[PDB]
Amino acid sequence: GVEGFNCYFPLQSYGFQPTNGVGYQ
Repeated sequence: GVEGFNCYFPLQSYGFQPTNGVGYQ
């Protein structure tokens, strides 16, 4: 019933994904 399988959520990586905007640390 849960979209996908028993594994770490997708968004979990979206927060660590490589960004192209370095500013305001």
